[PDB]
This record gives sequence, structure tokens and C-alpha cells, in this order.
Amino acid sequence: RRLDSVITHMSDGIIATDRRGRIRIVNDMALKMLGMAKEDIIGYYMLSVLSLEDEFKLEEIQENNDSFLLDLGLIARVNFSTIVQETGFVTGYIAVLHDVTEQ
Ligand SMILES: [Zn+2]
Repeated sequence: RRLDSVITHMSDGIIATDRRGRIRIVNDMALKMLGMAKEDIIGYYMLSVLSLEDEFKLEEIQENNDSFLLDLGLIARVNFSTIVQETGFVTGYIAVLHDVTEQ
């Protein structure tokens, strides 16, 4: 439920969305990796921002477990997850961007 055991690091880009997959939180690291200003990110579709709209749909996130390599210069491993409330209802989505040269 509320506890997502998705693996995350201090240096990770993090993006969080609403139910429509529109970005509502993005940290400094994610902006850095994307090479984009917060103003061009907040409120835009996460999958558009990640250049995935051709490849991936929001519907797939829940039943998906696969992480993907993405060119953002930087090669990131992206892992998507759902944000789920107490009653099992999905409230939004998370992308975790791991720099491939991490650790
Ligand atoms: Zn990481």
C-alpha cells in the first residue's frame, strides 16, 4: 500500500505526478539530468518529459516491474512505480532516475 519498497538513492532524480501523470514534484537532481528548467517540467506529462509517449503508457506502470535505460549526455536507468493510498487506490506515479555510473 502506502509503503513503496522501490529502491532510491540520495543522488537519484525523482519525479512524482498526479493521477493524470502530470508532474507535481521534481527534485534538483532530476532537473539537472534532464537539462530542463522546473517551469518547463511542473505540470507537464511525465511520459512526455521523459520522451516516452511513443513507447509507454501510464496504464502499464502498475503491472510493470521492468526498469529501462533512457538517454536524458546522461544514461539513466528509470524505474516507475505507483503511489497508492490506504485503500489501494492509485493517486499518482513516481519515476526514479538512477545515473548508470552510480556507485
Ligand atoms: Zn539510484
